[PDB]
Amino acid sequence: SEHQAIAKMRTMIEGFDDISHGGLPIGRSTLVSGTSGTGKTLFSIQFLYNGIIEFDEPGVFVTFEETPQDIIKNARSFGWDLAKLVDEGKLFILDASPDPEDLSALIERINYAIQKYRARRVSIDSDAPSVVRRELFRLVARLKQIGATTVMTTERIEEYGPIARYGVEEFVSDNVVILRNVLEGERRRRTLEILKLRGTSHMKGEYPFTITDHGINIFPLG
Amino acid sequence: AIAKMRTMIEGFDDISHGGLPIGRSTLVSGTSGTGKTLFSIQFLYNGIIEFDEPGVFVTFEETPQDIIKNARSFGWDLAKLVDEGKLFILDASPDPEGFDLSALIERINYAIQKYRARRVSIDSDAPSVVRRELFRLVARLKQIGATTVMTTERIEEYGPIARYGVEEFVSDNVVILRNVLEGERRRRTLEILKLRGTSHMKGEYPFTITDHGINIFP
Amino acid sequence: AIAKMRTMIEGFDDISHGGLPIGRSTLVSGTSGTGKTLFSIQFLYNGIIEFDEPGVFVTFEETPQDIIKNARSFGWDLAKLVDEGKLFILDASPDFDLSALIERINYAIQKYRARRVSIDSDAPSVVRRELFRLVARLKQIGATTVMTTERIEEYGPIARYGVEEFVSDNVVILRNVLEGERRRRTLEILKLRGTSHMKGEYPFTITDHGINIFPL
Amino acid sequence: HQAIAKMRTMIEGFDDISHGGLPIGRSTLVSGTSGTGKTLFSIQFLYNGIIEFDEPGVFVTFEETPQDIIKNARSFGWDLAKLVDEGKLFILDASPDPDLSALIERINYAIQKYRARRVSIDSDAPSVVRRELFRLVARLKQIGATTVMTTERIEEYGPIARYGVEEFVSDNVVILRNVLEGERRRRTLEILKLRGTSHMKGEYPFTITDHGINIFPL
Amino acid sequence: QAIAKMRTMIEGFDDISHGGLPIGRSTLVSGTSGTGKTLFSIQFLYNGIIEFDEPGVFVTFEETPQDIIKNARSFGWDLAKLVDEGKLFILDASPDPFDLSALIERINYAIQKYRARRVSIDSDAPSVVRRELFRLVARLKQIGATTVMTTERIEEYGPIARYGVEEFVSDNVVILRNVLEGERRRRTLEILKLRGTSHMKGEYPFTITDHGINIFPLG
Amino acid sequence: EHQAIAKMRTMIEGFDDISHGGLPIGRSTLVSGTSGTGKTLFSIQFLYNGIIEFDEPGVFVTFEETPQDIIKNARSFGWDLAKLVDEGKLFILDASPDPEFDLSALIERINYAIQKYRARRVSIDSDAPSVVRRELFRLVARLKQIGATTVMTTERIEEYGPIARYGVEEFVSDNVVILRNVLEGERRRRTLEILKLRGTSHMKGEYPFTITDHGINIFPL
Ligand SMILES: Nc1ncnc2c1ncn2[C@@H]1O[C@H](COP(=O)(O)OP(=O)(O)OP(O)(O)=S)[C@@H](O)[C@H]1O
Ligand SMILES: Nc1ncnc2c1ncn2[C@@H]1O[C@H](COP(=O)(O)OP(=O)(O)OP(O)(O)=S)[C@@H](O)[C@H]1O
Ligand SMILES: Nc1ncnc2c1ncn2[C@@H]1O[C@H](COP(=O)(O)OP(=O)(O)OP(O)(O)=S)[C@@H](O)[C@H]1O
Ligand SMILES: Nc1ncnc2c1ncn2[C@@H]1O[C@H](COP(=O)(O)OP(=O)(O)OP(O)(O)=S)[C@@H](O)[C@H]1O
Ligand SMILES: Nc1ncnc2c1ncn2[C@@H]1O[C@H](COP(=O)(O)OP(=O)(O)OP(O)(O)=S)[C@@H](O)[C@H]1O
Ligand SMILES: Nc1ncnc2c1ncn2[C@@H]1O[C@H](COP(=O)(O)OP(=O)(O)OP(O)(O)=S)[C@@H](O)[C@H]1O
Ligand SMILES: [Cl-]
Ligand SMILES: [Cl-]
Ligand SMILES: [Cl-]
Ligand SMILES: [Cl-]
Ligand SMILES: [Cl-]
Ligand SMILES: [Cl-]
Ligand SMILES: [Mg+2]
Ligand SMILES: [Mg+2]
Ligand SMILES: [Mg+2]
Ligand SMILES: [Mg+2]
Ligand SMILES: [Mg+2]
Ligand SMILES: [Mg+2]
Repeated sequence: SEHQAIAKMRTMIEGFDDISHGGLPIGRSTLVSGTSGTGKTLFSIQFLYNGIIEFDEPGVFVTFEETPQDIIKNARSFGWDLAKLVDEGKLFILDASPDPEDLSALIERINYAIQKYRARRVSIDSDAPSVVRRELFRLVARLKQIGATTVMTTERIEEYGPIARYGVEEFVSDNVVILRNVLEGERRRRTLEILKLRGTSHMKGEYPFTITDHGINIFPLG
Repeated sequence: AIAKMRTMIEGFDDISHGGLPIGRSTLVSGTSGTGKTLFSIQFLYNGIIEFDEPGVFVTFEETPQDIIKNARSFGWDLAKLVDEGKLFILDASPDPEGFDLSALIERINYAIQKYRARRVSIDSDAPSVVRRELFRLVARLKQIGATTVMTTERIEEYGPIARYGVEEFVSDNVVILRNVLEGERRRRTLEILKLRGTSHMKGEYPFTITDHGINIFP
Repeated sequence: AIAKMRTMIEGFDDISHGGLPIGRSTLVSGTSGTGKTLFSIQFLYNGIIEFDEPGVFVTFEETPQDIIKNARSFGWDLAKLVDEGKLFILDASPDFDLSALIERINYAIQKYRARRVSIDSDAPSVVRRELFRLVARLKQIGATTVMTTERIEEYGPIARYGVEEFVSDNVVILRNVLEGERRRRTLEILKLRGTSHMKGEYPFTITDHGINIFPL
Repeated sequence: HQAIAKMRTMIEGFDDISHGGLPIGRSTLVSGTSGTGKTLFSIQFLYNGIIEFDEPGVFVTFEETPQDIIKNARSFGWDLAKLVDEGKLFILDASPDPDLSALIERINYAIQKYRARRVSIDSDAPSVVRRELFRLVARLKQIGATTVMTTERIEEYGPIARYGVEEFVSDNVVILRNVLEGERRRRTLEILKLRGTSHMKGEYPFTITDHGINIFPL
Repeated sequence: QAIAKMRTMIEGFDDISHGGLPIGRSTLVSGTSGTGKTLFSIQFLYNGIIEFDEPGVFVTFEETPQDIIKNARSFGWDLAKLVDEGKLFILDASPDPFDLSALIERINYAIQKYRARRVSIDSDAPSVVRRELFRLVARLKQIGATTVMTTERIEEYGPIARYGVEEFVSDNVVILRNVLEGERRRRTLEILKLRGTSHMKGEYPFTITDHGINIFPLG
Repeated sequence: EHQAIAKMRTMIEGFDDISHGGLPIGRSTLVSGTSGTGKTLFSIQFLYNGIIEFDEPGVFVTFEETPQDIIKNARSFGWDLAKLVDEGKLFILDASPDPEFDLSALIERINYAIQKYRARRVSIDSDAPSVVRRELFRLVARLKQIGATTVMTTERIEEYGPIARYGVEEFVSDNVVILRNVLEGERRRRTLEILKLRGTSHMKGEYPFTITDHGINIFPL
């Protein structure tokens, strides 16, 4: 797949690089939306982990809720030692999680981390729609200027309803991935869809995946 | 990887691949009469009986006397467990005559140390406020090291996980109890929707409530 | 294991495995004309006639006179029970208001030595708060209470404000379901805290003798 | 066993469905979507009282003018103008020019003036609508009027009326439907509720023809 | 002395309505986008002029007269000629790229000026909308106009019009639908209600042709 | 004039058949769709074909995507827009947000570009409904005065719900096209529908299409 306009970097997540016809568009952001426990955080961690392990590309993980400590503990579920990557300066977890007890400043923290750690991959996890739209638009634009390739996760509450919470997120993003966890006849089945990738082709519709001891495994069928 | 403690609730430790994640909170959501209080009581009762692990039950609606009375239908002598100092029922109900999260936490905390409890149950208007408040309760409980069941309400069997559409997102673990109409009959089911950082069986599993509490069939 | 009082409403004590738990409140919710008031009235009437248990009926909209006139069609003479001091109808109907209501209810309960209470018919937090306090106080008093509420759909929320079923000990749902062009009445005990009951919907009719439920 | 007395509408089929007609001294809510026959039912009620039983009636209108009411009733061969001339029908015009306490006095005055037994009324907090409609029902009750009051609704199988409260404050509720299925319309009438008395249940098909409403109980 | 009807001469419609539109009254014609509302209102005036020499007033609130005229040439109708002959007046109430009373006075003036028998009107609180519409309807009735007034709706099988009140202050209601099923569109017309008179019930299929609306028998 | 409205060919395969000749001249066509339905692609292909096939210059007005991304992404369809910009055949007007709105002023700037580049085709890409309606009405009217033939895209959130976002856009527009991206049985199917063209005829309902290395391809029948 060399005849496409947009250079892509490989997630090395089994099956995803096939669905995306080469990986995530470089220097752009990809929205990854899903209901609770669909694998958003896992996808964003796996993106960073693979970048470090496979290509020695440093990553920055920005967390807004889960603590770094819990992110690290949970990744051990997959045999990933993120503490060691942090110790080696290859992974930086930026803690923006609220005190257990603005955006401008946040963006500067991110930029600082990206420069300090030489980061090539970024993951960001995770009331007026128009305000959300402009703020997200601003975040996306700043990351692009910096040159980062970014996964940003968002929540949604229905498997076949709005893409994210505010009805605007999918429109200001260059790339949109939807993780679903569909309940039918009392069974759950996980799927991944690439809804859009601006300027390039991709496989369409839903593709099954599982979450196992090895992380996400996606199965393309086309 | 995260360790789990056995609930000894029949069938549940299979569905959860070992029980509830230790040192974390598990959200248990369901419409009215789905078995939420029962699940949270059975969690502490089995902790005491099977493992000599004391428990703290935090009630916001039902009086301790009613919690005790309602458990007799299952042959659980909760009055005896309270008399022995193995179960503490913390009453946080608003007295019909005459909210601060930080006070509750300290009371829970001292109860935990006083009774040397390993297991806690908590039973049970801006979504953004709810989200932040729940996030703080979960964090503070985690800081104490308590393994906690916390129940919440929902109003549809196949709609939102909880009431404000945010509860499942700040919870580490989520269990849904349903009570579904099948023709004119009801069918109860239990689902483990998610457990962060660990594995579990997927989808719904039928259960019944009997004289011995919750009985699940994987 | 918990003591129940018999409603003597045909079929209902079978569905509730012996009647309504004594000293607790039971929510009875339904759309319009589902039989809520009838259930409430029958609960008190049977208590008086069969068990000499006095009752207090609390009405918020229907006048005492219409309550009495409507019951008359079931052959139930409520005016006579009121005359004998076995029934008190408390008129709360229009031209903490709650605390004033509670005190009035308490007084009637003490005065008439009532064992049974029926209460016939905005922000969720406020509703939940007020209702919880009403229920808690009746419990302290030791009343066994039927509390009716409205709902607007047969298979939607239990009651109007989405909280009523969560603060009640017991929940009964009266439905009047349209199937094709025919109506079918059903009763369901959704929940009885601390005890067993039959599950799901059971058909009933309303006749000259009141509610008649068939649980088999 | 003392029955609720009823007065016959002589609307064909309806006195079978209602087991004798409308409850005397009370108000019956007649609700439906646009063009379901609400006004027709309310007029046929008054017209039949006058012609069959020599019971005069008051028609209270809030939007259609008297002249249009009269004009439209000509469709069915009824001469309302003549009945107004004879003092047997009074159309009370409460329609706006291109409050409730005042209206009630107006209606009471008209009832007393014309020996009227039958009244038809044709036709934003839900809480205030509820309390206001309640008062209207109550004062009509004291006068001893037997009243048809129409309301609008916007869905064939949605709320009984517009504000989700009107059915709960009415003693009696009739629903007129105009159901669209597979490009064809079907008129049905349902008596949902009559407090204190019996009635047939569910929907009964009807047509509107040159003779007004014809209901088919079989 | 039941209410009489004026023929629309719209193929199929006068059968459905058992004679046409009730004279001296207003008929609501509601529909989703591109359902044929303007076409119906224009064809009503056009046929009145061509068949009965009854002059018409068309009141436009968005579309310019120029575009109304231009679009009607799709059907082989020369509205510019009819305006020039004084048979039709297109009253421009469209805004430059609200007082209902003033509008009503302009419509009355036009009806008197052109001796019009036929009028088409194309096209925040419901209580306000209800009151204003009722006023407009009442005033057109006192004038003696037979009126078609179009309204928008956003669902094919949802409310009649946008505010949930328009169908209740209208004497007459026609619904145009453009139903999408299995990737194909089907146009239908329904007479929902005609106060004080009879009409056929349910949906009737129609097409928009080079010569305007054609309505066919059920099915 | 005395003729029914004339149309300009889009040369988008299959579309000029569906529209019986192309887009109505001197008017605006709304093109609405959920995310990634091909709205920007449709609006670019309209300008691109105008330039290449008829030497009709074009103005593209972008409200969020930067000109440089518009140009970069169009390379996916084999089009060199930078070359067209260099030759003065295409002008991309950047109305996108400074990362850290007066439609009347914007309209005048669109007019400058239209007059400067002698453009015949315009594409515009892409919360009180009364306010939306009035502003959209004024934009449509001013474009019609200028005489431009315009594609304007809008967003929608459901495949079979509202045409656009505010329930008014499809009513003030002369022409409406809906792009859908329907998910059934885990597969997506793209369709195009011409819902309405005031004053002229068109085929009805949905027609399937794909996006290829040569742009939009609407299947026959
Ligand atoms: N070793 C494992 N084997 C199988 N499944 C696992 C394993 N570890 C974790 N999981 C699953 O992965 C899910 C967690 O995925 P996450 O990426 O944390 O979800 P999420 O979409 O970020 O959800 P939130 O943030 O809690 S709403 C758990 O709910 C389990 O189903
Ligand atoms: N060479 C290609 N072959 C096949 N599909 C392609 C190709 N290039 C792009 N696409 C598709 O075109 C889509 C982008 O189309 P656009 O016109 O940008 O959609 P859009 O409706 O404008 O979406 P927005 O503005 O991001 S909401 C991508 O999501 C791909 O699916
Ligand atoms: N001995 C028993 N046998 C069978 N079912 C029982 C028995 N005891 C209780 N139950 C059932 O258990 C239900 C009570 O379960 P709970 O755990 O109190 O429900 P809950 O979900 O907490 O409901 P709330 O708090 O009132 S909304 C009752 O409604 C009965 O159906
Ligand atoms: N003698 C009777 N025989 C048969 N059915 C009767 C008789 N009396 C009343 N009914 C029925 O009982 C219904 C009234 O039941 P209620 O208990 O008053 O209803 P409800 O749920 O309280 O309704 P509200 O308060 O008006 S919303 C009537 O609508 C009839 O269908
Ligand atoms: N002679 C007739 N033959 C058959 N149907 C008729 C005849 N006269 C009137 N109708 C029908 O009766 C309907 C009018 O009934 P109404 O009682 O005015 O309805 P409505 O429910 O009061 O509607 P509103 O007030 O306009 S919302 C018309 O729409 C016709 O369908
Ligand atoms: N010659 C023609 N042959 C066939 N159909 C035509 C012809 N001319 C126009 N049409 C159709 O008529 C429709 C326009 O009808 P209108 O009366 O303008 O609809 P409308 O309901 O008023 O839409 P608005 O006002 O834009 S929401 C177009 O969308 C075409 O489908
Ligand atoms: Cl899985
Ligand atoms: Cl059970
Ligand atoms: Cl019955
Ligand atoms: Cl009919
Ligand atoms: Cl057609
Ligand atoms: Cl495609
Ligand atoms: Mg996560
Ligand atoms: Mg409980
Ligand atoms: Mg009642
Ligand atoms: Mg009427
Ligand atoms: Mg139009
Ligand atoms: Mg775009």
